[PDB]
Amino acid sequence: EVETFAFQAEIAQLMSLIINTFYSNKEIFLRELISNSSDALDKIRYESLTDPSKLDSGKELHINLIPNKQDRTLTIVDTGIGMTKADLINNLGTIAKSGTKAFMEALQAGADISMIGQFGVGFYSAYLVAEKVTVITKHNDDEQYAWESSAGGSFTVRTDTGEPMGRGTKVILHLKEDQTEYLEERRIKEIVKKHSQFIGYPITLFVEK
Ligand SMILES: COc1nccc2cc[nH]c12
Repeated sequence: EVETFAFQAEIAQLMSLIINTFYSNKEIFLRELISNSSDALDKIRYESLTDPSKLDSGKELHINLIPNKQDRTLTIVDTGIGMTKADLINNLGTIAKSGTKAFMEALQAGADISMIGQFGVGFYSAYLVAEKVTVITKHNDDEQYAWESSAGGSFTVRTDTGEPMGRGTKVILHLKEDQTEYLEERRIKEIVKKHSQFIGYPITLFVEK
């Protein structure tokens, strides 16, 4: 049972700009997603300071990067607070309408796409490198859900019957054919070292057979 939703017009416009603007510095997508994971981990850590049972769904707070060259996917897994179904539908827990407004004014005034995270809509930089993004998420207060979009104005949400997660979010980037450098170990290592050196959670880059 799959529900299909239209993006708000402003978010569709943000996505189209990310997909269609010529902009070579695409590697910042990974910095933005790791930053989102770190923010999510901070939230469950803060809740656990007064309620340790918030971590009954998993005590480890970490970020895993999982490339898969056979599936042509890069997956960013974190064990942060996760998202409810309502959060997924409401632009993955962002204030993306007002963030898009500010971002596009900043671009017109001289900013570049790499500054997207300053406007709270860094998730959508995934579409720099991905033709399709799948987000699997589990929040303590809701069931496990899968969000998916290939842009084009719509996204789907469904209950996820697959691999249970415990708690957190998994962002699965189905990479564009010409963006497979981001499955290479040395390239991912370089980006993490350049842009994510002060992320306060272990980031484990998985290797492939
Ligand atoms: C569809 O179900 C599943 N697919 C893959 C992995 C796992 C682990 C538990 N369930 C799984």
